[PDB]
Amino acid sequence: QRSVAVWRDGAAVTVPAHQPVVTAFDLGLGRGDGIFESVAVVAGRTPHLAAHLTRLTRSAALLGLPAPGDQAWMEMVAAVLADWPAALEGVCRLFLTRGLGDGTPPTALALLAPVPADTLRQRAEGISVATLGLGVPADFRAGAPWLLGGAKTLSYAVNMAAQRHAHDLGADDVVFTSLEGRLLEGPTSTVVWAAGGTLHTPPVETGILPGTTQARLFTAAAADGWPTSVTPGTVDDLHAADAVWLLSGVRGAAVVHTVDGVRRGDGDLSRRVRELLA
Amino acid sequence: QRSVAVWRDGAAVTVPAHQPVVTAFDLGLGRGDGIFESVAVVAGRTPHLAAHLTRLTRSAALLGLPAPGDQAWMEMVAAVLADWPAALEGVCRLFLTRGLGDGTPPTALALLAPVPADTLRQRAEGISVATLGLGVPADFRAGAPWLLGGAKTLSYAVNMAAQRHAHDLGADDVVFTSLEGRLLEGPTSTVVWAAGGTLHTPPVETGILPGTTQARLFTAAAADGWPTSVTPGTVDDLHAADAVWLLSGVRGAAVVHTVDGVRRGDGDLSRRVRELLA
Ligand SMILES: Cc1ncc(COP(=O)(O)O)c(CN)c1O
Ligand SMILES: Cc1ncc(COP(=O)(O)O)c(CN)c1O
Ligand code: NA
Ligand code: NA
Ligand code: NA
Ligand code: NA
Repeated sequence: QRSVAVWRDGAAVTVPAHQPVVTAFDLGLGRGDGIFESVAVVAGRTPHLAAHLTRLTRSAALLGLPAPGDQAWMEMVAAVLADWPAALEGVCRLFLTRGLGDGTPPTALALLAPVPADTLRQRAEGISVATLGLGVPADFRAGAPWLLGGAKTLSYAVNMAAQRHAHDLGADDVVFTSLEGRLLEGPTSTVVWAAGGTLHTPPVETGILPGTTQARLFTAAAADGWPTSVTPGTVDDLHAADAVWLLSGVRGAAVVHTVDGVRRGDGDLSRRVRELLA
Repeated sequence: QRSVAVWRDGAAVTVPAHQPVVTAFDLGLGRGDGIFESVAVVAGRTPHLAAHLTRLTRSAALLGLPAPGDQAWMEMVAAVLADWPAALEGVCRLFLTRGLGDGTPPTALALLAPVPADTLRQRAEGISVATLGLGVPADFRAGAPWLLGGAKTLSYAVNMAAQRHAHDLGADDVVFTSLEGRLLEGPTSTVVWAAGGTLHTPPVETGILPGTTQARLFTAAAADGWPTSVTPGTVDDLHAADAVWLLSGVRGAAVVHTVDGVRRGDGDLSRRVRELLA
């Protein structure tokens, strides 16, 4: 079902999943002032844990958050995995909040639940997306560190609101665009498209999250002799592409069959992408 | 010290302030997916509670959050006020989160703590501000409801990050600006300035929060024969003004004596503003 472990006096303490763990005054709750990582649990193991802990360190640095370090997080992951069924794919989230303030200790915990059946169905059968503007110029966040570009924060209200807006239009998910129409990323995923025999993704300098699933695909692609590129694409690139995916550590590769109500095929390229991500 | 009440089976239940109240899976914590209000407690009373509950309803509507209604919130405010010292000014926050998801009940609670001594000192002695761009055009959010303009959400990571960036420059607080340099609002406050015998504030259509302290000042000003205006001002207006304040329900009227390192007087206008807010 569900498993939680909290960082308590330099140790991981298992607590029941329904038991409250955060007080009213925690800044992760009241201000969305914290960071997180979402780690896949597959056959009772965390195949990409280290990639996620490296990015956790970077997120914590951007928010000036003291981080308990890799050892602590592996102890918390171990605690929630203890009784986890290998046959049940899980999502293990790591939360690090400012706690009661800068000066008091940050709050660390791990929470593990099943990947929902609808998320597995999106991986199997793919998705529709709506393009929604963020209204920020593509070049703006590189000059505005207070906007927390490239950090994976607890402040995802907009990310969730964009998804519900999409759902209201009849789409599964979103691709965000800059003011000038440049592709950014999904609310919870990285955009990749195939065009001219090359795998493409938008540049990180635009203030998006550097996706671990997209990075591992590109590394694997390179080795398999599939050319890759960082490309400042637009919605035009998505319509024109041979294939479009949203990639994330939990959902995986979700082929985008529909962009703003415009149906699209994948050129039977999804299979090699899935093989490379395996 | 601190007081908390949680909405439990249609009643306000007092819990100790140090006691955890939110589980790991609460979307207010993991996604910053909720709304809040901050209510002043002055001589053991909530002088502007109704103004805050009206805006709570509007915030909840924008996020598609079922809200427990005014009666419930007054019961929760009553529960935390019960043993509160009248001599100690407080901040009573009301949190409404999506809870475990849309379909399961939203999480409601009230949390009361003292207004910190440094916040009272800012009210007494005023503040320095840094202007920081949001990089969104002034007209953009009115067309992009997924950006949650005009909603007061738990997703304030950027709001807090801007303040720490200001603190690093040697400023107390921030005024956000649009892409074209239009004044928006503070991370936690409303900008007002005095110019040509008129009290000015930026337009709400820019996607800012409609401030209850600024609204009550303007109503009072009107009655006292101080002209008021909604004005699409820029940073130039702040430098040029006779006086600049940041207004909020907790800090109150904080005279801004410094804008981007440029010291400024208030034309001895603060006293009439404070009298009108009394
Ligand atoms: C905003 C955002 N962008 C991209 C991603 C994809 O990253 P990953 O492939 O590491 O899961 C995520 C999920 N962490 C995300 O939340
Ligand atoms: C973003 C923002 N803007 C403005 C304000 C000022 O509103 P109020 O005067 O109602 O406290 C607040 C404080 N609620 C705020 O958080
Ligand atoms: Na997903
Ligand atoms: Na796959
Ligand atoms: Na304040
Ligand atoms: Na005053």
